[PDB]
Amino acid sequence: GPNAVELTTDQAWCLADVLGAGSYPWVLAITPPSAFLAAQSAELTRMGVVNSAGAVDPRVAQWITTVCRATQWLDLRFVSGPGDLLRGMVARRSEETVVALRNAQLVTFTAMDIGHQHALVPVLTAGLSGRKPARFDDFALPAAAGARADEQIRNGAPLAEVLEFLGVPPSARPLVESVFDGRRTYVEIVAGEHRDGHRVTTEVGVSIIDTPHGRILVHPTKAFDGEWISTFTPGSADAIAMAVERLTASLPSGSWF
Repeated sequence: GPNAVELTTDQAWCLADVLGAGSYPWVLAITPPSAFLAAQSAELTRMGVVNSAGAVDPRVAQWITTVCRATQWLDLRFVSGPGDLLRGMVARRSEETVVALRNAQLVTFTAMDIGHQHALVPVLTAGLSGRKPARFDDFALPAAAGARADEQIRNGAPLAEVLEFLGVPPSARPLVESVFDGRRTYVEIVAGEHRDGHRVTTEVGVSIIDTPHGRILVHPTKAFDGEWISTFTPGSADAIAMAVERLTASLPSGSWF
């Protein structure tokens, strides 16, 4: 579209190199692929990404630069079935917002006007299964315990052991089972910023999980002693937008709004 462009993973790297904006963030996992630099410039000039003068489109460039030199961002790790590498990133530099989304060996840079929290919800849930919000009473557990429990699931540990580790009561047992269900599709959201000569990233992220019970949101809250608490709640659009808004607020720069 007018404020969006689709590229290949190699074409993205090449553009980032000729502009000298630095390397892409690790979350996108852009791997290095002049028997190549000039070889693809025939495809870029064809697509109008670069003019016949070998100069990059003024703001296609600005988007790459925003993504590479971002002052505020959200790392998006989507997870489907194995063999899928869907990564995403919400980037802010100065005032413009840029959404980088990598699927397989394709990448889409999109400029967005994000004045609202809810404006992000479609992007965050893009790599999911489109489940409706689940219905249940909120419950909380140590964020460190939940992260450990999830690491054990991916390492092949039986479900029953993981539930005993967390000390899940029967009330929420059917519900935690759905969270760690193998037929799930989820996304982990991490916030970060650049300020005062520091790189500050969040310690605990926000998870949106599409389960057999429905869409579930997991958002953290810090206690006084510094230890985090993970709250499980129905993943409605308002809850998601709230969680991401609160996640960014935990950083020095404060909320994005």
